Amino acid sequence: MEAVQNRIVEAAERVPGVRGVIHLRARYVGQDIWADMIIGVDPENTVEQAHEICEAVQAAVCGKIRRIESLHVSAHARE
Amino acid sequence: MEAVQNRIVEAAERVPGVRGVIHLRARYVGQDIWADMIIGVDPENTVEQAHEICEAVQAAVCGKIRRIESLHVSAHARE
Ligand code: NI
Ligand code: NI
Repeated sequence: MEAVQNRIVEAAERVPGVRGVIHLRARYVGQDIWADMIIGVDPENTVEQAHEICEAVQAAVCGKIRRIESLHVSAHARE
Repeated sequence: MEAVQNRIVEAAERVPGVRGVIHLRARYVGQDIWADMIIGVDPENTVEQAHEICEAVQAAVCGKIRRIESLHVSAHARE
């Protein structure tokens, strides 16, 4: 699991507009991972931009870690 | 293991100068992976350049897949 969490954080951090991973909770449901995360974003990004960054994180993380079958990504102002 | 082999191939293919993965054999030794691979390279690269590409593949693949504890990379002319 720690190897999986490290991969999730690394994948998320490589997406344009991510200012770190604030929170990540991952759980196994069988052999699948279900995860919930919060990313940091520029406080001056629009809410629509933050939504786009979250969607990009979801695509990036699910594309790179095939065992993830549910991923929720939300955003919070940081830096 | 197939998930691991897919990650090895994908990581190798993203290194400048790799013209596909020609061969990959991976084995578990305990929880560790030992692997041997052959990459394709430009036939007009020098032997020194091919050596540099192999070393770059080794770094890239070992950096991305933490369970690998031995990786040998060789090169063959392709395309
Ligand atoms: Ni949308
Ligand atoms: Ni050298």
